[PDB]
Amino acid sequence: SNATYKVDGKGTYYKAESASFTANYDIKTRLNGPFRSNPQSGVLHPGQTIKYDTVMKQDGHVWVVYTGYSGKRIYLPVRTWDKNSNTLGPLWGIIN
Ligand SMILES: O=C(O)c1ccccc1O
Ligand SMILES: O=C(O)c1ccccc1O
Ligand SMILES: O=C(O)c1ccccc1O
Repeated sequence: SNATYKVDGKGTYYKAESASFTANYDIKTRLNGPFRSNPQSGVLHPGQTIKYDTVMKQDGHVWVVYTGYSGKRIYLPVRTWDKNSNTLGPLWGIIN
């Protein structure tokens, strides 16, 4: 599975890909990596748009990654992902 991704030492699938994501929900964002157990960076509120540069699959979700003003990397989950089937849930916002 995930032939177009590489894999890191934590088993996270990742790939460089750039677009914009506009949230349709309040979505909690994370520091350090694509795990809901990680520290919370904050939240995207509906209608807020970020420009991402990396896509990851980990911890039951597809995530997109961007850089905050300070240079901290911020991990935003955008839909569910089942590792054993590669099935994806509906997107939590709009990609354009
Ligand atoms: O689904 C994709 O994104 C894809 C990309 C490259 C080659 C085969 C693929 O299915
Ligand atoms: O931001 C949320 O409430 C959330 C909900 C489901 C899964 C991951 C999440 O960050
Ligand atoms: O499945 C993907 O390749 C993908 C990439 C970016 C955002 C959401 C996604 O499902």
